[PDB]
Amino acid sequence: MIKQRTLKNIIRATGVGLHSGEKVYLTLKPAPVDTGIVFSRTDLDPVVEIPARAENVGETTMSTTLVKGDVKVDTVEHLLSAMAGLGIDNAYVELSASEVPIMDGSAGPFVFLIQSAGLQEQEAAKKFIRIKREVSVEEGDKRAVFVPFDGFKVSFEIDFDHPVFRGRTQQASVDFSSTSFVKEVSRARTFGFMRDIEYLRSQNLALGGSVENAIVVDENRVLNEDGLRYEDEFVKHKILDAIGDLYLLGNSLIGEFRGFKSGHALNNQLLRTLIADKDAWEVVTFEDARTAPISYMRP
Ligand SMILES: CS(=O)(=O)CC[C@@H](N)C(=O)Nc1cccc(OC(F)(F)F)c1
Ligand SMILES: [Cl-]
Ligand SMILES: [Mg+2]
Ligand SMILES: [Zn+2]
Repeated sequence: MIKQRTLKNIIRATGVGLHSGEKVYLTLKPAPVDTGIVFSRTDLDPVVEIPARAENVGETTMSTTLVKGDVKVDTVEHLLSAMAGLGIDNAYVELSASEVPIMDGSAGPFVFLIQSAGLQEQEAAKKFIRIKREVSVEEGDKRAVFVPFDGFKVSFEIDFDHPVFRGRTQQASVDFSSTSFVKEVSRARTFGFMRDIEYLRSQNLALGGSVENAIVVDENRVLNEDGLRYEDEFVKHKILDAIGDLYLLGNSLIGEFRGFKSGHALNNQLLRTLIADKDAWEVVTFEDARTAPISYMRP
């Protein structure tokens, strides 16, 4: 049977909150079968646990935030992308503050942390959600859709005026496995637009934001092409974000996601629309590994 996975070891890291600019202490811990990913705010008394589930997503701009009452965890998308990428079913994520550390602005540092802690197979069937019927949402001319597909395919197109994009759209698609996630998408940084970052900095926001965690762009271009890791890196980052957002399903997905100018808000609308549409998906488990669609990093 394809087994559920947790971490083999407790593993700690330190980084800066993207908005706070202050140190955050991150602890990844093993968790029992059927826990899913649980964020835990250990700076609070009592401790506040928020399951990484679609229903717990708060309404925020340009990042995925989890909310329980007045308590929040900001910027969960990159860590959840790494958890999805290496097939981590079950873990506690402890934080000293309301933000996941931004690290280098990709999932790379998180992949290194999870890899290094090691993958522990657990004595329970891994549950997958198989898309059974097409589900789409539209907002203006933005679109996000799931369709049935035997695998995990994530496709994305973006279209912007800014001269950095050279008058054209950026398109990319990943046929997802642990290997293709790590290689094609995991280190992709987003564009930090100088005009936007300066505006946020005047409000004592994005204090942790810099060339260390974004590709900085001026009125016309990437200032340092040196800092680029991929072609069409911006859309490859959109795929990274999506994989992290789609993991708020609480299980590995079997089907195809196509995003047209989508983002965290519309991804979350699609997710919640799919969950509410009970005949459009089913939970499956696999007794013979060799007939499962998705390749994951061997433990
Ligand atoms: C733009 S998006 O829709 O792709 C969403 C991107 C979002 N997931 C993200 O990674 N933002 C991000 C990362 C590092 C720095 C930063 O702030 C800075 F540096 F830009 F201010 C912002
Ligand atoms: Cl479409
Ligand atoms: Mg239906
Ligand atoms: Zn991102």
